[PDB]
Amino acid sequence: KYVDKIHIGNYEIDAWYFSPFPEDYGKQPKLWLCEYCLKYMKYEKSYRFHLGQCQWRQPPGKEIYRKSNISVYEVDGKDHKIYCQNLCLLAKLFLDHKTLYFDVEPFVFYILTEVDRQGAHIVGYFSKEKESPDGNNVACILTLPPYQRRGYGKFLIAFSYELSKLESTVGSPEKPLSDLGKLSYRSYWSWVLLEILRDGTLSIKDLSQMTSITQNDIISTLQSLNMVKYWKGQHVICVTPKLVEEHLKSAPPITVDSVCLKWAP
Ligand SMILES: [Cl-]
Ligand SMILES: [Cl-]
Ligand SMILES: [Zn+2]
Repeated sequence: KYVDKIHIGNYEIDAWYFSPFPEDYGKQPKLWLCEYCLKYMKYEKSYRFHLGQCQWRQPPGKEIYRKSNISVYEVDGKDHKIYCQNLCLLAKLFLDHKTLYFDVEPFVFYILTEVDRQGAHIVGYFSKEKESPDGNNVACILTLPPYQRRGYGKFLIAFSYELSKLESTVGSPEKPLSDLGKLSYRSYWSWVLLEILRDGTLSIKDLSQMTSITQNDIISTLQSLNMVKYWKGQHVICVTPKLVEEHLKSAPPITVDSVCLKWAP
């Protein structure tokens, strides 16, 4: 029997996929997680004990972003092998895919939290290879189910590209994306490109430099917006400023503010 339900903070969440917690953890009805340290437990009683004992009120690592009550924590999988191992076991419940939980050292994880008087509550995250051969700025990304479709996912994407901009480099997420992933990326890419086309003869490589979005990713977005033509084996941006505004006017809640970022490579 696999883990099929978890309790974390005040949420219970049914599982979507196999996650390889140790066998005897699968045995139990629920898995219980501390929402701050992400320790997993077998019973409500050991859960309750831990709750009144645990001193953590936030993720470990560095708070590299604070706007209002939104915070992002940078955790090095080398500094905190266990927390990150726990994070990955948690994420694998909802990511079909994921392939890596135990080897976490090569990764750095970014934890989105929304803060109240009690502490900083994890909402989603994205991991990132410290050194990427394939140029992926986002190894795995996810918003916890009860928080999905509210702009947190798109906030994370925005954020992963802000880091790329500060590294003066372009990146794409590692594939395959989930269907929610595809949608969110295509939506983010669209918004960013349309917003910029509103404000005169930019090349695709120019757009690529400004946004840190790869050329393939810009091209494929522009195709779906119907704003690129094919000429002699070359993708050519064909934009009518009345179809930019036209697309914008058509049908995120939370956005990355470069000022409130506290980072450097
Ligand atoms: Cl659920
Ligand atoms: Cl305990
Ligand atoms: Zn804890």
